[PDB]
Amino acid sequence: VPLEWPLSSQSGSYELRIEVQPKPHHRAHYETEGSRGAVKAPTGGHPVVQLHGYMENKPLGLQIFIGTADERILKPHAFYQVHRITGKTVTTTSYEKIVGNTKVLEIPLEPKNNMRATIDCAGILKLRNADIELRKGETDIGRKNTRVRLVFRVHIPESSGRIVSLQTASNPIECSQRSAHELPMVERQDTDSCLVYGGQQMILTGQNFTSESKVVFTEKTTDGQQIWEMEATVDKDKSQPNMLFVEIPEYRNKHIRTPVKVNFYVINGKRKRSQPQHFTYHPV
DNA sequence: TTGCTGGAAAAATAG
DNA sequence: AACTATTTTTCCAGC
Repeated sequence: VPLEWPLSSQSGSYELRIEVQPKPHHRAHYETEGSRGAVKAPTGGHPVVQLHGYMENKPLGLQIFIGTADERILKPHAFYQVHRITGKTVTTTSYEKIVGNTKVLEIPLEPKNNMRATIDCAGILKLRNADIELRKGETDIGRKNTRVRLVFRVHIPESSGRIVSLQTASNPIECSQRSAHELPMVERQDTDSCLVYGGQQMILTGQNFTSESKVVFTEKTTDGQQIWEMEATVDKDKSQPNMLFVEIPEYRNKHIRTPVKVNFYVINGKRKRSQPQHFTYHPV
């Protein structure tokens, strides 16, 4: 049986259920990196998959593979591979095999555990778009294609010769590291140019502007060179919520004969930095 | 050393 | 070719 085939959750007395859905969020790890864990449950544990209606007494194999996010087109995702985790914290044995270009990871579904299984041994590896897209015949695009689904399936051998094949897909999971949390970001400036002298006040409205927010003007080179840094004084004596009043600093060289492009950003901590804002100093 | 990550800087890209 | 604005990969540091 193919991985693309539209199997179903149930089939008469049989029914594959995802007792515990994974978290909506899970950062995948790259080859050039160390494992980033197994998919975790929103609670704190991990996902749980169970087969209902298996009165038989023989352990079955539960397959796991990462697939696309759209239900209508459950396909294994071309830019992600299930990753087999192992060792101490991993209460579930597991073997892996390749099927097509897909890594599939099998887990045991045991009658003694009521065909109930804990998926704490499956992590997610991220392939490089470039590498995948060079594969002849593939047309899926990687860029911005970071949602995926954990796809579970099992093959039920009926003593009557034929096998019932079931499958269940988890809720989508976001695999791209969400970078910000408590970051401050400018959305509206007030002034974007000024004379080398500065002294002019610039109003800045954005998000997450704390009582200890700072504004730093910087100048680079076309080769990304930090040739100028300079903190701007921010009227903290008073201010509206998410609105910072900045005093444009004087440009290092008041003798420039042509306008110079420069950047400024907002900082709340040694690592809490906004996106680089644009500014221009004009020769007097 | 294994994982295992959080946080990021460095490297790539789309327009 | 070079820019910016965004995304993706690689690195680094702390267990």
